[PDB]
Amino acid sequence: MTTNTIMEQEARTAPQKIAEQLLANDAITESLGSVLREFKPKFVMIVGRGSSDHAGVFAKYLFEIEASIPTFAAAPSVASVYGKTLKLAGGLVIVISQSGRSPDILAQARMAKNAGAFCVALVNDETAPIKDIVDVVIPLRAGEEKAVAATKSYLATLSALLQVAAKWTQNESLVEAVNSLPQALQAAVDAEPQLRAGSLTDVKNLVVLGRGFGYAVSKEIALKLKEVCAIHAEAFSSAEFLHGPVTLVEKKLSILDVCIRDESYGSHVEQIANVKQRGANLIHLHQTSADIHPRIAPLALLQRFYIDVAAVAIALGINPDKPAGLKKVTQTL
Amino acid sequence: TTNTIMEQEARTAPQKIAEQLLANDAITESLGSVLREFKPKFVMIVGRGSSDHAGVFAKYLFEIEASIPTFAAAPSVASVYGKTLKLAGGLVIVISQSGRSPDILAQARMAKNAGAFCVALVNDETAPIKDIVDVVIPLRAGEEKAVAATKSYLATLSALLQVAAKWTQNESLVEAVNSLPQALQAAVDAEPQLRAGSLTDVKNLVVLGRGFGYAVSKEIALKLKEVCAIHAEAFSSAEFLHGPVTLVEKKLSILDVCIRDESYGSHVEQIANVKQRGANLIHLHQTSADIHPRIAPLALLQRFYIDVAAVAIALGINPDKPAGLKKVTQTL
Ligand SMILES: N[C@@H](CO)[C@@H](O)[C@H](O)[C@H](O)COP(=O)(O)O
Ligand SMILES: N[C@@H](CO)[C@@H](O)[C@H](O)[C@H](O)COP(=O)(O)O
Ligand SMILES: N[C@@H](CO)[C@@H](O)[C@H](O)[C@H](O)COP(=O)(O)O
Ligand SMILES: N[C@@H](CO)[C@@H](O)[C@H](O)[C@H](O)COP(=O)(O)O
Ligand SMILES: [Mg+2]
Ligand SMILES: [Mg+2]
Repeated sequence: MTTNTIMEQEARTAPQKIAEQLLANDAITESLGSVLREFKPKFVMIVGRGSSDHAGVFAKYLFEIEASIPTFAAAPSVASVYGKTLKLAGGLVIVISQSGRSPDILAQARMAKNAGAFCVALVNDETAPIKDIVDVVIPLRAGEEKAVAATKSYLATLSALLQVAAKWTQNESLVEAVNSLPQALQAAVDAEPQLRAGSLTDVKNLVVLGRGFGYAVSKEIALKLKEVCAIHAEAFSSAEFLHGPVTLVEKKLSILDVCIRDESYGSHVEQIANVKQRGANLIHLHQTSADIHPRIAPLALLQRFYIDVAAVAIALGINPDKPAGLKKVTQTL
Repeated sequence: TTNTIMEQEARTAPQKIAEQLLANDAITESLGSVLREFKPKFVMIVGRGSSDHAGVFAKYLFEIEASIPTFAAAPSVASVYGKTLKLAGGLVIVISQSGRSPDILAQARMAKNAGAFCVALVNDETAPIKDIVDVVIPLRAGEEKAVAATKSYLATLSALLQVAAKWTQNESLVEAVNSLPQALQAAVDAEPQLRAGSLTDVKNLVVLGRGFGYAVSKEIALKLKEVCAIHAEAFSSAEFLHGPVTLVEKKLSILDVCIRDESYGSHVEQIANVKQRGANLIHLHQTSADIHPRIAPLALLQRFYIDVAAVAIALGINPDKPAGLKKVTQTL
């Protein structure tokens, strides 16, 4: 252990907290799976903000590939600004929020409920008012997240999503992934650090490249780089990065590679090799063990990153548990 | 007033779109009736680059005017993971200027096999996409020779607006579409809004917008990277306060996309907040305050394309052939 930050401490508790969540939520997720197999959602909409939006992106890849059901993030403004009600009959809406207090999220949830959608909430604060809007609540059980930059609550969200998907689809491979998840996270905590501040010193802008599930995690990494290091980081698809943004490479760009060993490995590696040939300076992040389930590695890579980024934060003089001008509960419309 | 191909193409947009809307009236009328019969449960937009940002615009357009959930597809599910989805009863719109990238043809194929209704907004009418989808809506922008798209993006948004007008039959959208050419020409004739001096020595900036303004902010950020080599990133003014605002405690350059629609009040309040937190702001307003609110973003973008070609040339970048970029990019 290096920094004395609340963030690192919370990150290191994530594996046990996730184990406890899967135990406590096995029954509720079994029942949600049985409800969903009968209901047959036409689509899945994800309401979030912050790291809960990035979690929504992960859920998109998860449910499209494992459940074959189109999944997307909602745009709060349609409800909260334009006062519009969408046609959501027969759709599944999942509200994601550690705090469950933001007005625009609560407005979207309420509108979705009024539209006849089935509404599921992944919440960490059981006392949040979201519980009075949604149909079923799945508690994240991460306990209170005191640092401003989320760690344990994000991992708890992805595990809840994975567990819901495992129970719903009953794909035994996904079931195996969720069952192995606590051990893969613990292994990730115990591995050697992967990211160090020295690689980032004098870097004010960055591009994070990933593919598929790796892209979903990349969105969260760029946020933490912005949130706790004041580095303008941006997440891209390694496929979509070559449709315009690669010109930034020619201006000496610093790219962080989220290499996840799932079925998008060969394409991602080939795209990264192309970008390398185009002259970029690459920092490679990877899952900590090559003996992890392809669906669980995204989370293993994130565990290591959260611990190592707390130290990069402290090294750059930023306090990751109280970043400048930020709050744990952020409220917008 | 540079002699770049980008600027020449950008300045033809009002006339090209005027011809397009008339030429596409019959096909969009029929598509409208078909969609009113079909009753799509959702809309899925397949694109990459400026065709994705156009997809974001389509999301706001169809959700607010048609109450139908709209979202961008993830190509990789089909192309990299080889997975298919259940799209029976859904509308799929493939948007692509070239219509040739393998990742979008793969997604289009999978969507068609899943029973989705497939519409293509394409500029090359001799492109593979026409052999997959159920209907092609020609963008009619003419040949786009510069690498950074201008007329073809506005033509995409005009086609989307016309399709929405025909489907919903909302009298307001009909008035907006009829007024579109005049608003684009007015935007071209207006005073420049973005000047190179504001960008000198700026390597990274954030474009903040809300609703339709956000959809256009994504395109603006893309053009700033592709054409000024500036690491620009677009955010919702609501979503910026959930993390990235820490970047404002460092001196950070923010481009304000200010649309006068239902979003105006909240967005302005967010822009004022970031200003108080010390950001350095460059304001991009609509060029006329009597333009229809649903076509205001196109007028602002129209002005931006002309201004940004000159910013590029002033920044020493050739906007017609950016460093290491082709007009047709294929990634799978
Ligand atoms: N604290 C930030 C994450 O590190 C922030 O982006 C946060 O996730 C956002 O405000 C959403 O919070 P919620 O999940 O409690 O709704
Ligand atoms: N889908 C995300 C972008 O990739 C998200 O930031 C999105 O822009 C946001 O949901 C928009 O919210 P708004 O409509 O309330 O601005
Ligand atoms: N929705 C967009 C991001 O805001 C889009 O660029 C997206 O990231 C892309 O379509 C993902 O492509 P992939 O599934 O092939 O990685
Ligand atoms: N030409 C670029 C935009 O100016 C690029 O981002 C482009 O939009 C992308 O490669 C997709 O091309 P398409 O629209 O022809 O499919
Ligand atoms: Mg495309
Ligand atoms: Mg927005």
